[PDB]
Amino acid sequence: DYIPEPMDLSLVDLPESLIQLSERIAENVHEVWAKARIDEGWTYGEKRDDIHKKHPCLVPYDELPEEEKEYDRNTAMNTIKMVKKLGFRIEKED
Amino acid sequence: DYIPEPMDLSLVDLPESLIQLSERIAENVHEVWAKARIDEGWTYGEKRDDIHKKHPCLVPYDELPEEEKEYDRNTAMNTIKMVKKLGFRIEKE
Ligand SMILES: [Mg+2]
Repeated sequence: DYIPEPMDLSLVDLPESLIQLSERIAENVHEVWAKARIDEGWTYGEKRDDIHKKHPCLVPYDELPEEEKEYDRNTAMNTIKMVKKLGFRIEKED
Repeated sequence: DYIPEPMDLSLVDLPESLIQLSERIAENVHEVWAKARIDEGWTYGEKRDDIHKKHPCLVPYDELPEEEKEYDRNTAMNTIKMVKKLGFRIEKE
């Protein structure tokens, strides 16, 4: 009975100067995720494993497989697009 | 050898009107995640299971346990704070 129905942000316009920073943003978010997991005793492991608290994405961001990095940049951008869709201006300062 | 060191955003100031919308944002972000998973064959299961592609968070956002929603909202706000920290202004139109 559950069907995800995310909002259509395909036409939201973000500043190019911000999209260029996608990678910074995804990186910080990954760092926060990994500090949280690591604080709860998680460590790096080749195979994901709930019992030994093993996760393969517990590596520096640069070392993530490219599709995981795509995922993270895209997530970052969805979130920000959602903020622009809810009626906020986003502009680079001077 | 790997130590995560996220940036300190504790002192970044967001409009209150935006923080009030945390739940809308986190929800939509949950929908995007759940649609991607479900498209790759994942379904709801009370225990997480990579073989049968089972995940207990594949439920409507409202049904998520409160600590999971907490996590989702905080993540949403981290991301937006990081934009403000990188030199962008964010203001209600
Ligand atoms: Mg598992």
